[PDB]
Amino acid sequence: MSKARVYADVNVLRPKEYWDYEALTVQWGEQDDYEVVRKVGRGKYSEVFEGINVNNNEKCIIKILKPVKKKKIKREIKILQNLCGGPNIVKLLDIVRDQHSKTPSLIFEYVNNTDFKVLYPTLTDYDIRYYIYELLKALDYCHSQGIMHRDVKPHNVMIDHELRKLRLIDWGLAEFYHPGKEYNVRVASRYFKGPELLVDLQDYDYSLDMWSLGCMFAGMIFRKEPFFYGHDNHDQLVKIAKVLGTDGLNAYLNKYRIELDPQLEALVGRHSRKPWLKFMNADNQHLVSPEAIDFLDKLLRYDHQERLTALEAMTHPYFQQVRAAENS
Ligand SMILES: c1ccc(Nc2nc(Nc3ccccc3)n3nccc3n2)cc1
Repeated sequence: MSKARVYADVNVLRPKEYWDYEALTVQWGEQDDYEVVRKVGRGKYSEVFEGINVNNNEKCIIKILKPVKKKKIKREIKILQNLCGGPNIVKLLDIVRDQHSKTPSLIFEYVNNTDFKVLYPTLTDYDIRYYIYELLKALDYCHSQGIMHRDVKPHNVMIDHELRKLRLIDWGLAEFYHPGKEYNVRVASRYFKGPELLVDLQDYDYSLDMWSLGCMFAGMIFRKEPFFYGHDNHDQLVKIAKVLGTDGLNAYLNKYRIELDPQLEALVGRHSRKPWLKFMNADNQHLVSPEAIDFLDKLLRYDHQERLTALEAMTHPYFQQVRAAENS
């Protein structure tokens, strides 16, 4: 019977209309107000384009959604409206649809991002602390509003390196947290899927996002994209096991009385825990300081209940200089 250690009662205390996204009655804006300038991104659920608001002539992001259930689209919209205005949360400006096809488009404030594959390698030690801290504000905020992002990964973190601005995007897989609720484990992207999803523990919570963040963080400091490189869901768990060790996994499975699929349990085998320093090399030496390791260690824990909360992560000494600069 797992439950969140923090913000567990957020949706319990708020009006049913706050979290009842299926009751939402979408108020469609004007399709023609926004025009496509250039394609900038794509995914299995949508196509993204840099656009222009014909009225004010300012930039915008046009996320054209691929065919999907009415329920899922109202969910992303409700979540975007509830989070609009929060620290580093992408800002939903409008919602429109194509009359004939009914193809919906979500309009967002613009963010001039820089592909992480090219950006990350140039980030300095301080840049990593700064940006991870900013991403942390976004997670503590959405969690405090009773929402799990469920798809934290580089591609969903827009970074304008010039203006040092950060935005957490694509809430298409986000969901409201309800104590005891059993959620679908088919969320997030494989490399950032936490153990809970890989072993079918359905009653997960905000902590799922912290494992994902931890994967991102580990990839940045160790300069290894992605950190846990698995080919399918089974292999994803195996790559994690060979690092954290199988004792921790077995302890985890016993705590939540979970039985691993015979096949999976066979693939995982048995592995000793590998110290985080064995991943250091001349390419990442200038980033793997002791504070970084202590911090990463507290994020990548099998037991989702053991992981630091977004709020705790922000106070870790690792971010001490980022906080000091902010409070100046
Ligand atoms: C991959 C890339 C972008 C998105 N969506 C996406 N892209 C951007 N900005 C952007 C601009 C230029 C190049 C890349 C991103 N933004 N900016 C705000 C929201 C958003 N969503 C989705 C997947």
